[PDB]
Amino acid sequence: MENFQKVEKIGEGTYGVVYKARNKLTGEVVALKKIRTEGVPSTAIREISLLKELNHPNIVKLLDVIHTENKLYLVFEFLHQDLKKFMDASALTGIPLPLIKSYLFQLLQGLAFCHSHRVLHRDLKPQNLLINTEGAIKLADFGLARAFGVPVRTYTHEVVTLWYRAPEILLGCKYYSTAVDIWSLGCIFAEMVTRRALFPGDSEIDQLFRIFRTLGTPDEVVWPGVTSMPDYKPSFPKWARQDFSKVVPPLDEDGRSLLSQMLHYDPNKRISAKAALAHPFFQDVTKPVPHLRL
Ligand SMILES: Nc1nc(Nc2cccc(F)c2)sc1C(=O)c1ccccc1
Repeated sequence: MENFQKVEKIGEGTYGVVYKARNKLTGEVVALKKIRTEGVPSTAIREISLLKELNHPNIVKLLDVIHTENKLYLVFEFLHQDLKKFMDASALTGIPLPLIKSYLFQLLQGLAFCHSHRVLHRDLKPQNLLINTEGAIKLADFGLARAFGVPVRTYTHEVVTLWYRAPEILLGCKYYSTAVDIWSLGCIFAEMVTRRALFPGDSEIDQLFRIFRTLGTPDEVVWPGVTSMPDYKPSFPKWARQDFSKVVPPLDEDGRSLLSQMLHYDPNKRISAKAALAHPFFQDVTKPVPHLRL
């Protein structure tokens, strides 16, 4: 905009580009997301204006939503680094378990809050989980298709990552439930632990089949109603479930039991954020500070 000095380009969000910007007046540094276009939705700007009130310590504060000149801007509090970068930076040594646990715990608190307020994230991934020097981690870039919608792309040819997508979405479910966020977070939890993406699919079917190869092809026994889902084909290959200890070694049994509950096929059996917070894995949770190189 005119009231900002784009310092650098933070990246390519989910509907537009994101910049680190400095408010020419308050001097405050913010993250500015630009969005696309022959009018702009009205229902969107409202479901967006609802996010401004969604303030929580584990949710990136949305400062302002400015709609002008066919473009839509979202002004967010600026965080130092994203989890994707931090994980890559910690690839040789691995993120210490107490920090992995603290991050998982805080993200579940943030989700418990969003979900208790009927807001779903829908597109959780390391790139939109932001961390600071103080040990906090926050949910960002809520993709609420309940806002501008869930288009085919951001705004200009950019590959959408499917690695964290819940199976019910891949199977064509029309209505998402809060369970889709627990699934994505379970995938992120495993990735922090193992230092490798859990289900790195390169297409919707490959994503689906990678999940099936690891957790077993789902059926009516473990997931009632699955065979009646929109994109379910009786012709799907039938893989047996893999021993779970093979999935996230060397995570301890408390972590593995919580992960298995976050990855249940049936969205109704999948653990809620609220219950997850009570899991024994968090009995000794603490809040370590990360070693951040900014
Ligand atoms: N608040 C915020 N801070 C950010 N800080 C930051 C991110 C990457 C490198 C860096 F050096 C600083 S990004 C960000 C976002 O709200 C966001 C928007 C769209 C897509 C992903 C994230």
